[PDB]
Amino acid sequence: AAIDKLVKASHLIDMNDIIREGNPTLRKVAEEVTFPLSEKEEILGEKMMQFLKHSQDPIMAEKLGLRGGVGLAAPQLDISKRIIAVLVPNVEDAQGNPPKEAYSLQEVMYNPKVVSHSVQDAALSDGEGCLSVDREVPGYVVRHARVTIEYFDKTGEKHRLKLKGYNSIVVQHEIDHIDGIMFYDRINEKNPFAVKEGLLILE
Ligand SMILES: [Zn+2]
Ligand SMILES: [Zn+2]
Ligand SMILES: [Zn+2]
Ligand SMILES: [Zn+2]
Ligand SMILES: [Zn+2]
Ligand SMILES: [Zn+2]
Ligand SMILES: [Zn+2]
Ligand SMILES: [Zn+2]
Ligand SMILES: [Zn+2]
Repeated sequence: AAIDKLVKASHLIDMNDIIREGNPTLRKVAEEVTFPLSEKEEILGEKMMQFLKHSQDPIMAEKLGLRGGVGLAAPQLDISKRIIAVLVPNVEDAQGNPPKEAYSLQEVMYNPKVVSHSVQDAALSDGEGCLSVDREVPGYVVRHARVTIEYFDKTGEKHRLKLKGYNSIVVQHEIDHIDGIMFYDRINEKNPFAVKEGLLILE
């Protein structure tokens, strides 16, 4: 099955393991994982983080044929399980110095969910995209500005975390995949660029 191919020790995830818009797996509600994790679930989560690290490394991305990315969900690999990975790098200053922290967010999350959020909405100014989608899709993807999430790590430890700004937007995009929701479902149907008053537009 797909899981067997992905967790082979020598196998690296690349664009060929990523399913396409139209595949029914992307519209299911993914199945909760149970703890303690199987070996396959543990390995999958590590290969997903490895994919993101490779995607962000100019050379490995070139070698493997990948573009830069900050989030991945197991449904996109044809695995209907509530596992996501997020990797959001901080940026160099104007003199070229590395940031104090390499990443503003770095996690493999099992069974994540939004437990509360702000009344205010937000959206990225430049819209969103998706590895499973090979269409230009314009518009503002309207999300919760701020969220409190819960999730479990690979050991089974529960975490509760508040997020805002770009990290909020990323985590929301990945949780949507495990609920069978696509980014363009949150784009206004008649004017993609419509702005209801009070929308926070992120730059
Ligand atoms: Zn592969
Ligand atoms: Zn169940
Ligand atoms: Zn391990
Ligand atoms: Zn590597
Ligand atoms: Zn609500
Ligand atoms: Zn996505
Ligand atoms: Zn919500
Ligand atoms: Zn709770
Ligand atoms: Zn639409």
